[PDB]
Amino acid sequence: IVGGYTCGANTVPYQVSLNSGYHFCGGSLINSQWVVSAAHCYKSGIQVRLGEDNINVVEGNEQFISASKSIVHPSYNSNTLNNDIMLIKLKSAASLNSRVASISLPTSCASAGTQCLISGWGNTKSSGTSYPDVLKCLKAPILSDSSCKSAYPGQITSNMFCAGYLEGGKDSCQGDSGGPVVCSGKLQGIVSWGSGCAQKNKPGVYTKVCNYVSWIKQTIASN
Ligand SMILES: COc1cc(C(=O)N2C[C@@H](n3cc(C4CC4)nn3)C[C@H]2C(=O)N[C@H]2CCCC[C@@H]2c2ccccc2)ccc1CN
Ligand SMILES: [Ca+2]
Repeated sequence: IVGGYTCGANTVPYQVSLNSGYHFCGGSLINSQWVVSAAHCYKSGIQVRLGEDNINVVEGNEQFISASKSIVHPSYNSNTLNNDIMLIKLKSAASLNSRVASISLPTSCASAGTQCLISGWGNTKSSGTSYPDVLKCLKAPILSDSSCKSAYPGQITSNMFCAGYLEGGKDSCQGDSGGPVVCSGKLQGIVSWGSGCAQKNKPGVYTKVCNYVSWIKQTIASN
């Protein structure tokens, strides 16, 4: 997260860190046994890390649970990042409390102008690299489909939305992908892609979660 703020320990209780020997992606807990992430976060040997603040120190609220199954969206295209969504089943159910909690799925799609919360352990610099240890947050609005399409000609599908600031300076970044975009307590987006970070007219691009609720519910109900 570039130009964000320190969330505060366990203040984003649904935020998970996907670890394969190191943090490589964010995720969102949607029930005690399932995490929602980006399909580009797919890999073998994922350990889901819940209740994290500092991802480099055991602070006492973590739950480390290996993934038993990963389900990439059947229509994910890694070249266009269309349908950039994946489900991860936990080997054991997470113990839910105030610090480790599921995030509700949307009942409807959030509009442009809706204020959301984006969070993650991604790079905090727009030029250069600095990975934070603690969870970073960014309050950002959803951008109109027209401004999103104008920023990224020929790249925005009906399964994507932009959020952030066209003036730049505040964006998600390397390491935040897979993580949440939560608006009014609903998971509306997954950190997906961009062109650099916090650059003018290049806001972050997010997977449009409301388009996947039926697939998520059906998948959970059968796996
Ligand atoms: C460039 O813009 C952004 C970027 C991000 C952001 O985090 N990204 C962009 C994501 N991505 C993947 C792909 C296609 C090729 C499959 N296109 N974009 C991956 C992630 C990232 O680089 N993660 C590093 C951080 C270090 C360890 C390895 C991780 C990693 C690399 C690859 C796959 C998973 C994890 C998130 C938000 C924005 C918006 N500014
Ligand atoms: Ca920790």
